[PDB]
Amino acid sequence: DVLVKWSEDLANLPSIDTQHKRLVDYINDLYRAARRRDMDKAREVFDALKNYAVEHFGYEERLFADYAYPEATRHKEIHRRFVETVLKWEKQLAAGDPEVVMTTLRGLVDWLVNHIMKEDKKYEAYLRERGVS
Ligand SMILES: [Ca+2]
Ligand SMILES: [Cl-]
Repeated sequence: DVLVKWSEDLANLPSIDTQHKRLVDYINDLYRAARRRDMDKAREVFDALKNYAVEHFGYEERLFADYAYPEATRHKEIHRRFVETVLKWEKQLAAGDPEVVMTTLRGLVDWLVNHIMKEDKKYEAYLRERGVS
């Protein structure tokens, strides 16, 4: 059913919430496909999750650029490394079974929750103060 439930703990800027909430929906879509043992759906969902994550990162990075956020550089490198990691995980799915999918999801969750609560939260005050929403 649901692997990760959204919490007010993850809240940030309103437009950022809609995106993180979407990433969470993808994690839940992927988990469900694993529960069903449907590896084709899993690979499909994973691909879209990855792609969306990349666009989400780009949106955040555009905000960093537009509002001259002092930590744009480091945050960008953080996003950059996760993408490589995701691309790596992606390969494990070709021959993987529902089991490997569960390991991946736990990895995805592990990274996503930590990143949102620890990394993305750093930019909230800074951007709200400059009228971003
Ligand atoms: Ca590389
Ligand atoms: Cl994120």
